[PDB]
Amino acid sequence: PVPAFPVAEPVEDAGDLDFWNGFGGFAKNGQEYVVRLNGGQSTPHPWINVISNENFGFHISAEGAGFSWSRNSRDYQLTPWTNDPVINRPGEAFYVADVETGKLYTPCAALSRDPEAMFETRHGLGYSILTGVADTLEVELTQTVDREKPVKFSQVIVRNKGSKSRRLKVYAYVEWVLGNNGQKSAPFILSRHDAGSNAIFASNPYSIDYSARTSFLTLDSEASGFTTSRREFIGRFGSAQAPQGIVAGAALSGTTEVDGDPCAALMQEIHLKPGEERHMTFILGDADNAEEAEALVKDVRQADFLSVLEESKKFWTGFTGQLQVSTPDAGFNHMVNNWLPYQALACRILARTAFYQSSGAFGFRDQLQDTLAFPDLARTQILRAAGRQFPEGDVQHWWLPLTGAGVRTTISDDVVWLAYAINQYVSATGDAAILDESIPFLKGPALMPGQHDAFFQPETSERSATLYEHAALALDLAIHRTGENGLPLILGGDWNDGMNRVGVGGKGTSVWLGWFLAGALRDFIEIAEKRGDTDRVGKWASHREKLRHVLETAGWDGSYYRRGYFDDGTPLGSASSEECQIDSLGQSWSVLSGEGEEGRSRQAMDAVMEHLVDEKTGIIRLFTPPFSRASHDPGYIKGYPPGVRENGGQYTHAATWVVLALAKQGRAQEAWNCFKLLNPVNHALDAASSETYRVEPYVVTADVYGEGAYAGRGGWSWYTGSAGWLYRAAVEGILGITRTDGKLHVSPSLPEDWSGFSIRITLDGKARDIAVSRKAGTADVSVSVDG
Repeated sequence: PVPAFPVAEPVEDAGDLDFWNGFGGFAKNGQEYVVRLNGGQSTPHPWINVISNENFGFHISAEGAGFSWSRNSRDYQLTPWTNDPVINRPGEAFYVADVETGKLYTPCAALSRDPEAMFETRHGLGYSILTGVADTLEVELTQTVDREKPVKFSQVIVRNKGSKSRRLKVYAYVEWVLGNNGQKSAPFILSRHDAGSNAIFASNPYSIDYSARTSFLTLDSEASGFTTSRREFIGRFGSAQAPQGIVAGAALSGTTEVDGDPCAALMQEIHLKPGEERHMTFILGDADNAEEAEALVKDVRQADFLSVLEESKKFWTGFTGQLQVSTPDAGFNHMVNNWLPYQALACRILARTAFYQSSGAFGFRDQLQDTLAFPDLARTQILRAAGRQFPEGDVQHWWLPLTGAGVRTTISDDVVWLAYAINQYVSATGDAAILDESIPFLKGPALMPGQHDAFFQPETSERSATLYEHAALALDLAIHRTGENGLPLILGGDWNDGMNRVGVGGKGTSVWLGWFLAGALRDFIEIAEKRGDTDRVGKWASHREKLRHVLETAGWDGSYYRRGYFDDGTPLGSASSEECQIDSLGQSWSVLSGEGEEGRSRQAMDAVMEHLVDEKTGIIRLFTPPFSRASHDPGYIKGYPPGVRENGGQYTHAATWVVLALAKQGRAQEAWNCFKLLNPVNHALDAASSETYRVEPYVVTADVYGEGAYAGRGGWSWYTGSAGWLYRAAVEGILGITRTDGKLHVSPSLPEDWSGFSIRITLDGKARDIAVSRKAGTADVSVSVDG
């Protein structure tokens, strides 16, 4: 029978915690985050930290988790991923239970139900350390991965600070599911073991795309035994806490037959001494082909473990330490300097996977809008994206990282983001040699007018063109796709894909699209003029003038800017409609694009506070009226519950636009208020009050529910499009630091309470300590502003 569930005894609030919450807080310098919890208790949701490589990556929770993938997410995977906040049973487990007494100790909170045990977990930059103290026995687990090698490392250190010699048995548990979905590859998963090399080879020839990928688990020692069937490790009448493979017997038989559940384990008996510690090293790597697999294991086992650890530490310190600030705020320094670049890199470049989201397909709009925070990586990204443009003018919205195949969507905004990125690169770096390069074209079976998208197989063609022509073709197609009213047709959608089927063989359009095209064209005309194309710039200027006239005449609702029109001519974003009363996209981008009138921009900004009054929820909601009934069928957003995600909820990607617009106009106090409001740090969760928040405070979350009795909680964390935008906002709008022509400029608007800040930037190998006084000045020498 089940022996009930043991309740904890709570944990006291100790010192050395800046943001001392009920589970953990900052541990100074903003580099290490410590979580203190007792047995039987855990955070409301798995608090996740991601550590990833160029062709590898995994994320571990504060109480035990694991998700290893080699090539891409949703296509190759090592350990199961369970998006279950309430249970979240880990796919990997480590046991250090004593041989004699049989008492079970684990370094993870979720793997132990003992109320008297001490658990602590740290999630640093590039590594995570889990330590567990249970009855005079201390076990420490370190998580890290290698560079240039798709391999994962795990170090278990057991401290026997007792008075008697103890015999300890160590278990290493792992599950092998090599596919997008479970229970679809388990009957056809094969596992092998080698006597010469202490490793267990796991392969899944059933996978259509991966018929030769091999995975291994090895230890830097000799293995007494091993198991390959969860019917032996866990068996029947047990769970993760009580495997029953540790009580009824202490020997694992070598099995090679396939069962309904694949697993791998390595056995090693340890005879510890009081005051003596042993250092282990568990290897979690994978590589195609048996020869490459054995070469990888023989290199990894022999080379080292720690050297990888300090290599990763120095890598993640140097790349996140390029720009640092010394603002008086205890949350800005601890999060903007390190956590924001760490999250941005490890998510949007290395591993586009979180505990709540999994997306293995590249996005044309995503990566273009992602790298603007920091410069060679931006050039590489924009060159990679330029290769997915068809000669007709459409761009590839999604494509596989390796084969390059993907769907072609009828969306209209994506073809224009290339021009904005080109303009930003030309402004910042100033290298005009990027725009004249040889980029091949891809040929496809095209899209039927009656379907949204088709997958097909793109094939390269022997018709190359320059990047300037690559952007010009897309811009010209956008000009062709303009509607009767003169505004660009939404067609397949806009920046927010939730509002689908607004057009599709109709005259539905969006104002934000027109503003974005005008903003991009205002600089593309100058680029083409400097490259000498009068015919293009003439019509571009004419269309820009007509579009601005339409925006300033037919785009004004009387007190703010409309969103657009429907296929039947019903206005969108207007006050007349019962829903979609105010849309912040157009209001923000009217100021951001630089066109329009200052008075009209200020009037639109006045209506922004109509949805900013929700200070109790602390979110910048996009649409104030919830969408519950489909009066005119705006799209599939109606499926999203009201107050959730884009239906009256929180979208930090569109929320930072308001902060940027406020900062540009000079409303620094309101900009700082919104920045603190948008900051997950100190977002009503200080010690114990915001148990409903349930989400990580040290990283930005895309969606926070703002309506209903369940409002006040975030969602969709660690995978957000607003990390880079938040970093850019913190760099420029609130600090007055920007690099517009390759030379640093200082035009700050300091907060009333801050009253002073100092920054250090290392550009071109020159690290300069820039200190900003109340009005003007610099630490190295007194210099004028914007100099």
